[PDB]
Amino acid sequence: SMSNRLIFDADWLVPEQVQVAGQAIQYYAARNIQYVQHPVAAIQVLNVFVPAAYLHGSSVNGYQRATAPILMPNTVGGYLPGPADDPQRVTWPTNAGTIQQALKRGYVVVAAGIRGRTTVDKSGQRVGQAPAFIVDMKAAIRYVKYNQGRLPGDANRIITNGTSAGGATSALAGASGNSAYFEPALTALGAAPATDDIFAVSAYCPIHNLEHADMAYEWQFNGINDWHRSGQLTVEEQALSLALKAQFSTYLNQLKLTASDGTHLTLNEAGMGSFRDVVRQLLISSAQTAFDQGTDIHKYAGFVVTGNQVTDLDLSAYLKSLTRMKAVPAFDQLDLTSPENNLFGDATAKAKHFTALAQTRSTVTAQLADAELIQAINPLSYLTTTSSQVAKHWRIRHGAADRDTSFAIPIILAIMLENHGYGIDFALPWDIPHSGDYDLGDLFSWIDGLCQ
Repeated sequence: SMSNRLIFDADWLVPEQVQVAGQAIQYYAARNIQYVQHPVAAIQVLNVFVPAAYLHGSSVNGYQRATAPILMPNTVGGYLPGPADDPQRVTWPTNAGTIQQALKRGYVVVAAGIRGRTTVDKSGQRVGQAPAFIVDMKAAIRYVKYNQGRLPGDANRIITNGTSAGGATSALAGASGNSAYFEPALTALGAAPATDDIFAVSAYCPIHNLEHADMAYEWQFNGINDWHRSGQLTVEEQALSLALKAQFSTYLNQLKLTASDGTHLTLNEAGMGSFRDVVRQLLISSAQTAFDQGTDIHKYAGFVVTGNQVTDLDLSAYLKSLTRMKAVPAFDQLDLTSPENNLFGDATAKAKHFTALAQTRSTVTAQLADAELIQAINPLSYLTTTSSQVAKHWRIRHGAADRDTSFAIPIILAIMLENHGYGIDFALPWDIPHSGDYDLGDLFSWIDGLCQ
């Protein structure tokens, strides 16, 4: 209710410990904070965890109470609800280990609970479909920034983190700071009267750009007719696949992505061209890094090794050995059965299409989601320029063995960021599946580079 003043009190913080690599890591916790005045779901609470030194006037890893980065991780996957995380949490989903390491690293951690597509209110009505996930993430950010003076950590150094749909959540928070589109929702929730632009984004395999993901998926996997997650593509699916693949070239070329030498990255009618060479070069770089460490890259097909150098890659052979995960279309299923279809439902419709092709070829009675809504939850929508409500610093990872979305999807994001002058640290880590938080040493060195 409006009795909730959204004022954080450090007196709420209570002392705890957790063991991190043979050491006891001391921190303070304040849990189950209602971060808006009018929540619609029990999941909308956040937890605050603070390195113990900050309540005792001391430092950790170059940081103090006033200056520490604020890591804001989420537990969203599959566009499902993401409960407020906890270094003591053992129940799925959780990145408790990451929180434990962040606290050792000196970061304040604000872990917010986020509605998702299966969330219902007290009346049993759906209240967690799009754009609930990003509204909640923004509301939690506003809570933190409103409480800059009272909450340990520097609200000007918020770094979101998430994997999969959670990675899209992180990327979207970074892309869409203070966008007016979300103001009516945030007002209805009674979110704190503060900004929601953030400092930096960490994203693992962000499942985003949903309205173009089917095109990218078939561009990558057409010609591979069996999928495993098992099935075999139907003749109708094969027809949709070849078309979706072709459409990807038109979409890609119109983005006007540019390489370092200023050349337009493109694809021809057959889906071949300079853009495909970039994808290939990233995978060759991934392989070289692994080879240099004594990894047997020949686990997968296609790599040409000359002496000690990965000199080329037969991309089709690599993809055949990797295997296709999803059927066709991969995201906007004709029968409305995907997590993304359900994400785009609302209190009236359990699921919707979000592409012209699937709507036109729908095998069930169906409506299309609103175009502005689709656009609003796509991080790319905000990046057509070098804006100042966009976070300046990005670190994106997508595993070279991750087949949940095409490699082109995170690559497009990374290049668009670069093209518009943002800081972007990007890679496709070798033999990594759909997952996140597996390279914390490096993520934390990146954060420290930005913040110390």
